[PDB]
Amino acid sequence: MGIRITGTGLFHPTEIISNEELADSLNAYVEQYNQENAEKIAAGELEELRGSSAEFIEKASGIKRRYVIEKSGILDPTRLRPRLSERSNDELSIQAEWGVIAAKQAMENAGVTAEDIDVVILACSNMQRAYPAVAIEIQSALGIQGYAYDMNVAASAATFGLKQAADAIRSGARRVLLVNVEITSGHLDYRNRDCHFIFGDVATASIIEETTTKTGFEILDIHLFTQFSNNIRNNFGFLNRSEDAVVDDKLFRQDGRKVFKDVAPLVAKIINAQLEKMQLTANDIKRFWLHQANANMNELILKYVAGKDADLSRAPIILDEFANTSSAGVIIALHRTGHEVDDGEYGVISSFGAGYSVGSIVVQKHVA
Amino acid sequence: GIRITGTGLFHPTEIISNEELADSLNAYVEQYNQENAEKIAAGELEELRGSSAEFIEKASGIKRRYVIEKSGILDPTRLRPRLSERSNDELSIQAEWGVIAAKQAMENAGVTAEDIDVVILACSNMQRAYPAVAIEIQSALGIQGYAYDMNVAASAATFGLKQAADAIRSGARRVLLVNVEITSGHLDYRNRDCHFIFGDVATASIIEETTTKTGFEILDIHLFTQFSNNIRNNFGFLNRSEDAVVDDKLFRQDGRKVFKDVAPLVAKIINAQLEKMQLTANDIKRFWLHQANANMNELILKYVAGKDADLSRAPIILDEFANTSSAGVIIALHRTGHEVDDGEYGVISSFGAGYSVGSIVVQKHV
Ligand SMILES: CCCCCCCC(=O)SCCNC(=O)CCNC(=O)[C@H](O)C(C)(C)COP(=O)(O)OP(=O)(O)OC[C@H]1O[C@@H](n2cnc3c(N)ncnc32)[C@H](O)[C@@H]1OP(=O)(O)O
Repeated sequence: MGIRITGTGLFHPTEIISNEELADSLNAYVEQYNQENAEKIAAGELEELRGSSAEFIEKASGIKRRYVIEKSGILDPTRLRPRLSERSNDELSIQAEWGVIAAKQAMENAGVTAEDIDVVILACSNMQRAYPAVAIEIQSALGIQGYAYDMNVAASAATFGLKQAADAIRSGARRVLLVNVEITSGHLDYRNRDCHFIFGDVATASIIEETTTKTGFEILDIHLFTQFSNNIRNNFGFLNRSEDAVVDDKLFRQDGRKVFKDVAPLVAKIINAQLEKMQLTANDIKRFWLHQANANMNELILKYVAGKDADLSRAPIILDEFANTSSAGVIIALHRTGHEVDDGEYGVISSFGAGYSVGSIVVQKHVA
Repeated sequence: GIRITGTGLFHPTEIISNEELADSLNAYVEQYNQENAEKIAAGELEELRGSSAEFIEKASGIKRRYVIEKSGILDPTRLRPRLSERSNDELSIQAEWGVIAAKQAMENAGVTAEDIDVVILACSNMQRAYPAVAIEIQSALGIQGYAYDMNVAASAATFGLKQAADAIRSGARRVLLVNVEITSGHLDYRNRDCHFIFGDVATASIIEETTTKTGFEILDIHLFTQFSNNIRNNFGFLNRSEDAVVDDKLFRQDGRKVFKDVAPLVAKIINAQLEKMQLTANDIKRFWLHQANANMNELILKYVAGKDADLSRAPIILDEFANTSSAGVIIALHRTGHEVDDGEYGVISSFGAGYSVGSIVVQKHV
C-alpha cells in the first residue's frame, strides 16, 4: 500500500541499425567465411554458414531496427562488435554514464533530487565489472547518499528490482532509484543468423517511493519465479582464464524454439493466477507491459490470458524500434505508454527470459 | 521476529602457506628480472620486487589460505589455478561450492528444500552473467520460488541478509543466502602488494521468520556505500569490444588508503548503530568483523569498545582462511556463534570494495 512508481527515464544511443543493414553485414561475413573455407566445407570438416534477410527478422520477431552504442564496428564484417575504447578510472564508465542519464530523467519526472533517494539498484543482465559496483558509481555521480548494489537476473532484472525496491521501502527506505543498463551489443554473437538481430542497447530508470500524494503506478501484487534452464546461456566469466577456455560459447547463445514453447504457457499461467488472486479479469487490465523480445510470443501469451479472440491492442510494442533490451524492455514500454492508463485503471508488468526467470506485477494508476 | 537459524561452510582441500606463496612469487620475479635485466638497466620496464612471509603475517595476521587448485597458483610460469571448462550439463564450480555449503546450513537449521522460498547468491564475483548461478543452485537443491545474483563485493553478505530480512517481512517464510568466493580466479599472483590477501571459500545462511528456533535475531541494519577507486578490477564483458590492453583486469588496491578511509568509517557506523539501539559496546559479546586485516579489526575494536577490550570479543578466522571477501563475517559467525549465550548481543560488520559497509546488530535466542 502506498508504494508507487512515480517516474521513469529512458536513454538510448543515437546510432541506429536497420534489419536490412544488419542482414547485409551478416551476409557479407557469411559469403567471406564460406569462401575462405570452401575446402573444409566440401570435406565436411567445417559447417557452411547460412545468412538472413530483413524480411525474415521482421516476420520472426517484429523487430525493424535497434539502437547501438557504436555502429561501424558491429556492421564491419571483419569485426562484428562495437568499436569501444578503455576509459580511465577517473572518468565515468560507459555503463554508469548511461545509467546516470536515464536516472536524471526519472528523477526530474518524479520531481525528486539526489537528497531524496535512499537506495540505488543497478538491475540488468550484464555488469561492466565486478567491483567497485557500477551501482555505487552511478550513486556517486548523482551525489546520492545511502547504499547501492548490482543485481543480475537477466530478463527479469527490472521486475525483481521493483520487488526489492518495494521491500526496502516497506522496511524503511523513502525512495529507491532502480536502473537498468543493457549494452547487449557487447555480448551478442553477430555471426549467428538466429540471434544476431534479437537485441538492442538502452538504459532505463525508475523512481519508487512511498507516497499517497504523487501521480504514479501503485504496486498491488508481485510474483517472481525462477526455474533453471540452459536454453539461454553465456559462459563468459572471470574463471575463463584459469580454465584456459576454448569453447566458442562466451557470447549469447539460445535455443529459441524451446524458449518459446517453455515460457509462453509459463508466463500466461503466472499472470492468470495473479489476476484470479487479485479478483480481476483480463478485461480489467488496461495495459499489459510485457517483455519486449518477440511480438509473436506476446500475442500468444495474451491468447492464453484473454482468450483466443486476443490481440495486441492493449499490449504495446516497443521492440519494433528498440529490438530486445532484456531487463529494460518492460520499463521502456511503461515509459512510452503509461499515459494511456486512466486514473484508477489497472496494468500488468511482466518480464520473462533467461534463467528462466519471470516477474509479474499488478499495478493501478493514481493521479494526484 | 526474523532470525539467522543456520550457517554452513565449505572450503577446498589444498592449503597454501605464506612461505610457499612468497617462494612462488619470489621465483617469478627473479625469473622476470632475469629476462629483462636490459630494460630494467635501460629504464623501460620496472624491476619487480619480491615479498616475504614475515611481512605478510605481521601486515595482516594471515598465515595460510585454502585454494581451489594449488599447483597452478604456485607454478611461477602460470600463477593461476589449473581448472577445466565444464559442460552445461554439469554443475558449475560456483554452484557446486554453494550447494555444499547450502546443504550444511540447511541441515543445521533443520530445514528442507520445501521450506525455502528465496535463494540469493551474494558475493564479489559471479562465474557467468546468465543463467544466474543462484538459479542453478536453487534447482540443484530442488528449491521452489525465485533466485537472483547480487554483487556488493566485501559487504555482499550483510547486504544479502538485509535483502533476506526484507523479503521475509514481505511474505517469504525462509531465505537461503549463499556466498561463494573463488578469489584465486581474480587475484593477481604477480603482485607483491596483494597476492597474499585472499583465499577461497563458500558460506551459506538460513534466515527465517520465527520466535521458536535457536538463532540470531536481526535487530538493526545499517548499509552504506560511497564510490572509491581504491579497490578495483576492470575485467568485464566489454573488454573484448574495447580491445583492452591495460593490465588491470585483476584485483588492484591501494591498501593503505583503504585502511585510513574505512577503519574510522566502520567504527562511526557501529557506534551510531549502538547508540540508536540504546546499547553500549560493553553489551556486545562478539563483534564479527570483516576478515581482511587483523590490525584493522584490532583498531576498530579498541575504538568502539575501548582499550583493554578483550581481543576475543573480535574473533579472527583470517589466519586460516586469509581474506574471503563477502564470506568472511559468515565464517567467523559460523565458527564462534556458539560463544554467544541466550540473550546476548552481537554485531556483524563487513566492509571493503566499492567502499561498502554493512553492519547488523543481532541477539542470540536458544
Ligand atoms: C579477490 C577480491 C574480492 C573482492 C573483495 C574486495 C573487497 C575487500 O574484501 S577489501 C580487502 C582489502 N584490504 C582491506 O580491507 C584493509 C586495507 N588495508 C590492508 O589490507 C593492508 O594495508 C595490507 C595487508 C594490504 C598491507 O598493510 P601495510 O603494512 O599497511 O602495507 P604498506 O603500508 O602498503 O607497505 C609499506 C612497506 O611495505 C612494502 N610491501 C608491500 N607489500 C610487501 C610485500 N608483499 N612484501 C614485503 N614488503 C611489502 C611496501 O612496498 C613498503 O615498503 P617500504 O616502505 O619499506 O619502502
